[PDB]
Amino acid sequence: NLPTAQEVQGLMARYIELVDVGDIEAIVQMYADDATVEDPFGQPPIHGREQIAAFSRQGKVRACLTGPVRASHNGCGAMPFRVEMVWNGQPCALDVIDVMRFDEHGRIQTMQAYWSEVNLS
Amino acid sequence: NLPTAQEVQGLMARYIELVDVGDIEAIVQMYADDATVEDPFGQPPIHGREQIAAFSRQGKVRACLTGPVRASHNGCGAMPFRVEMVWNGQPCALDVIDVMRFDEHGRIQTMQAYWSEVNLS
Repeated sequence: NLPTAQEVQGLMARYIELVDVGDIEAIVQMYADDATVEDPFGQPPIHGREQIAAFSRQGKVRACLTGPVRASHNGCGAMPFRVEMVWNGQPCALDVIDVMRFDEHGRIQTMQAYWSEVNLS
Repeated sequence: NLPTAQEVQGLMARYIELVDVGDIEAIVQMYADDATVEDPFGQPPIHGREQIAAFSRQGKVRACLTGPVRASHNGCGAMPFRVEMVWNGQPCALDVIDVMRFDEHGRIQTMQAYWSEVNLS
């Protein structure tokens, strides 16, 4: 576990903070070297920092926290946020919620994004 | 899985319609007899429609959805909601995030809630 509920909220808030300013470098540093990521949740996961840096690098998108971050007592958290993009010259929003679990060193050991087309406005 | 993206949205937003009113018997009917519930996430789990029945009644109270349900394609969902109450003569909100998987029959086969004091206002 390690990170306290109040810490999770801190970490998770920042993660959406780096995603906005587009700091591919910093995000990947919050992840564990052997962290996993299913996004859209369900889909096969991309494990490890390089693969996690490939997707992150691969996909003018702005991120926003639409609600408080829900932190648990065992190092987990979940936050509501929304990504504004542009469907090829067609400004579209995406509502997402990320469910992260941190390790004893305060690193995202796993992340799962919940979203689909029904969340695309 | 089974319930499509749109289906799952409704079933989830349906669940919050029942908590707000207070219908415990309809609530305990979405859950499959074998379902389990981790609430708050990080706690030992509660197995059986039976025990969830005891827990439901266990907790004046109105749950409002705070934003879209994030729905996947493998019969899963995630939603942000607030739960107003008055803890010991002092009103107080609770911002929670529930994640639930539905089996083929559209019954909540598994559920986990994300909250803690850091989300009580």
